[PDB]
Amino acid sequence: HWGYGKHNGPEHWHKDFPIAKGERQSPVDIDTHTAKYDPSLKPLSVSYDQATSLRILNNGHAFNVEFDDSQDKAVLKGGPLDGTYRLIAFHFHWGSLDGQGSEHTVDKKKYAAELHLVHWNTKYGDFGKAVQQPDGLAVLGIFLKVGSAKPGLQKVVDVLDSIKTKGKSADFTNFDPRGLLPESLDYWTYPGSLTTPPLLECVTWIVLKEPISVSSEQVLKFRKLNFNGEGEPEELMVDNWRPAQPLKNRQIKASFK
Ligand SMILES: [Hg+2]
Ligand SMILES: [Zn+2]
Repeated sequence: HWGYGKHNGPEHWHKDFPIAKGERQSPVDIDTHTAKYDPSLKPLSVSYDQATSLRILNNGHAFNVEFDDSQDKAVLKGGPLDGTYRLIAFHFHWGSLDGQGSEHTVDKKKYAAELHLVHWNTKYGDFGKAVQQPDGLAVLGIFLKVGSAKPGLQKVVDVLDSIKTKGKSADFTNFDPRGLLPESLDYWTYPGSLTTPPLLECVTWIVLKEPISVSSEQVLKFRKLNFNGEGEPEELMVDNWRPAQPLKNRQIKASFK
């Protein structure tokens, strides 16, 4: 099926998912000089204090840390959002080298990686129905730059060995996602889509201005994961990011000046 290789990469996705050439595709380049400062944008409210992580899984294109979303345990609200959005999972996109890896770019600048915390609008009952609505999802995007180590990320880094190949999973409880947030919650927001097939256009993107730094050693661990399943030729999981898409008729708003 789809992937990030020469023969099944982002350029080929449109054949199986025509929406790839849609009107509100992600990611996009964030031009800081044309972004519109919107003073009506309220601050973000991140309530992750009762978060309950369950397991981590290598799905062939990234690794997913899944959470229990049967109750308002870890929620996002405020900002450009109407209603409460529940955290269901998070994953990253990274590169083969420190100079690439993020999906969104800021004034064309690429970061080493990008964290996506996926949430769904509780008004819709479950994730499956949320993806049928234009305001069904809210994804918090956080940039990662190489520098000092992020203590709160080591727990994830350490378990990667047990889920090296596609299909493997491991129990991953008591992980606190608050350890992955930057100091400031200033952000840019725009209407977009999931960046991997089915590329559904139900996402309200909230990209934080301030990146978090991780050590070279931490990011190196990501690059040791495999795309392939066990007993198959080794294909390192690197460059699992989609290039910027045309903004078309959309305006990116900023919560800061
Ligand atoms: Hg949708
Ligand atoms: Zn993503």
